[PDB]
Amino acid sequence: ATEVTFFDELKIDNKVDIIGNNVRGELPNIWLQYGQFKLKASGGDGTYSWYSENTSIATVDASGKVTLNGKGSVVIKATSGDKQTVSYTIKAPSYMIKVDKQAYYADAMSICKNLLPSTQTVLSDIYDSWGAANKYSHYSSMNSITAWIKQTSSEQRSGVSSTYNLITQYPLPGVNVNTPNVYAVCVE
Repeated sequence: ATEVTFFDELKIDNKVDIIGNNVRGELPNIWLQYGQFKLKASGGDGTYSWYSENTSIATVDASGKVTLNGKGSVVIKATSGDKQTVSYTIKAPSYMIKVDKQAYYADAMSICKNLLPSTQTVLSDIYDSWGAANKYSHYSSMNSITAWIKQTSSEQRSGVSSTYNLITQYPLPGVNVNTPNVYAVCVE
């Protein structure tokens, strides 16, 4: 006959831990596909288990680390050992960035069905919200991710287009359309 413990009500912290930049704040409105973050649970008996109501949109492991997989809204549930369950909802993003294979500008256009990032900000804003792409499991191997930017009217005339690197923040204008080592990043 030992003594009993008492717990507070289970609560999922609204403050999210973004793996890429060590930021503790709400989930970014704009998404990097396969970006990751740690949901912080509290209360209960300290032991939790996580569940996704839709893997197509997002997945979650045993540590609370959530991986974004698709554009949309999904509910994540945390269950403490003492039989408490709490919901945390993921609001769909304004847009999400996808990284396909490397290609020339023209090909990248068709690949992304003409949904290449409209400006450098579309891409740089994602770095500000998530940080270096390779800090995430899905991109760990890569050291550089150069992405096409939608070429301006003048750029289309000269056969070039500027680029932005999702890891190095490196901007680069006047890149010939038929340049290798450039990823087709679809903005959806």
